[PDB]
Amino acid sequence: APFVLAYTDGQVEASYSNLQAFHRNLSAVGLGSTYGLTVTGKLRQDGMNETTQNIIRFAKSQSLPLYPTVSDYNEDIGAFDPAISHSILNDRALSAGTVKQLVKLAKEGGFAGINLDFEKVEPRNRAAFCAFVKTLGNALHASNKKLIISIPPKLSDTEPEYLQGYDYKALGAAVDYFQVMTYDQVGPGWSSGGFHNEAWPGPESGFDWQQALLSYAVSRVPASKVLAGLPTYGQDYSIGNRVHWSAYQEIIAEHRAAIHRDAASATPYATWGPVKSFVDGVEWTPERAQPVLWYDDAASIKTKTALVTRLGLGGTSVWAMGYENAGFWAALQSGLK
Ligand SMILES: [Cl-]
Ligand code: NI
Ligand code: NI
Ligand code: NI
Repeated sequence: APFVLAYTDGQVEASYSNLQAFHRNLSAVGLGSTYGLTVTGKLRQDGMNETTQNIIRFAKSQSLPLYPTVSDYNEDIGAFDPAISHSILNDRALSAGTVKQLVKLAKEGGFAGINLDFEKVEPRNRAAFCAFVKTLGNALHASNKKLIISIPPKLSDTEPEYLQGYDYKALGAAVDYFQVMTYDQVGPGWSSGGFHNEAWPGPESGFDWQQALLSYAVSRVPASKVLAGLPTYGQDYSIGNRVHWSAYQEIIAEHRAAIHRDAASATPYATWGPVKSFVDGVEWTPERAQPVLWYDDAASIKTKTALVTRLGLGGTSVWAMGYENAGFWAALQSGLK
């Protein structure tokens, strides 16, 4: 049976109300936008609020496994920060203290384990990250807890260079699940991995891109540990901002948009005027705004989720519960069947 992991965005109230409705779809909940580690090696839960407290209580009531998702997101600046991993990984005391805090959290909180979400590990810290994750996985396992790691997806053992701080083989060996963050392929200002002719606007999570990234993942990590990733958000290029799955058809209806679809990415988009394209590294600006929403629908979610079966993956993962509706989960299940 596929392992289906939903990350709740604790900063949106709908994460809790959605869980109440959609919990049966899930194998586990990753508690998102809540927990982080600091440059000083402190575990924080400064994102904690009543929404997430309610999610925790509800999941426990349903015997649904919970994983705090502990990130290198710096709340002072609202961004993922390489300074956090650079500090913790290279200091013996900070590394050890981080591990103990994480085990304490999992034990005292009655959680199934920890989802490590360090997104800004640099290539200079590759060996140090392997050492840390090995220690963390061992410590959690010794306390009868599990470890999931979230991974910014790379193309190969060598590409891109900036992601070579992540040793897929070693990290895969240390964890229970290897969650591949197959989203944010293209957005206002960027286009990743050499796909989509390095143009934006484009897909949040293209099929061709996912297939390449997941094919690489299973070549280094046992496929049964690998989780695909799906976004429940898209990009409105007229305003340069993310929009939620629940709002896609509202945006389309407001603009009387014309629905279209891209073959290579198997991703729908809706336009309400002529669209010009830019390239990776050319920033979105109001002057460069385009009348197009790149989104997903039942057909695209079904097609993308078929990769779980095709590649023999252990399951899939969703960022985030709180942005979606019943139709998203119906489409996901239709692709797992
Ligand atoms: Cl290694
Ligand atoms: Ni609009
Ligand atoms: Ni066309
Ligand atoms: Ni919303």
